[PDB]
Amino acid sequence: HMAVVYAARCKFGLVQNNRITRAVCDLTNEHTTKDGSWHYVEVDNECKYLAGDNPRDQPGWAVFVKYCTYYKGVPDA
Amino acid sequence: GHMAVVYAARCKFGNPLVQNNRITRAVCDLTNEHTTKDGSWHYVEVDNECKYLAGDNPRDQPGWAVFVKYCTYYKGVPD
Ligand SMILES: [Zn+2]
Ligand SMILES: [Zn+2]
Repeated sequence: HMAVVYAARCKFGLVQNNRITRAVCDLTNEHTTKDGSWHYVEVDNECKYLAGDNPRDQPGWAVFVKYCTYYKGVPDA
Repeated sequence: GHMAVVYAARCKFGNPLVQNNRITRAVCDLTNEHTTKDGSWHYVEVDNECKYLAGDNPRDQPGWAVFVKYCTYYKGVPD
């Protein structure tokens, strides 16, 4: 059922801010069930999450959006 | 009964971020269509509110996730 990798980005300026994106990724990981999603990977600077054909159907998407917009970022799925 | 609080679900745009009434109404309608009917997700013209009926943890519920899906697909900021 969740066989697609997506990168959630928290953008400013609009380009990803790696520090805010990592923080949001970590906060999302801690505030969602542990399913493999919401692990920030340094090599390609991606907050990776796992989903189906629509990334925004993942339950963590709204959590990511809450933290990203709290810090005045624009979330991109 | 068990969902006794009214929340306004907003999809915001601009600087400063303010509700866009048309996108909010569209998202409210799409959310209504894609959730089970429980009284939520009716857009009220007199106060320009997409009214969401919930309890104490409105943002943990499945309907809010659907609102968030549509709002962010159109590049809004939900609440
Ligand atoms: Zn800040
Ligand atoms: Zn658009």
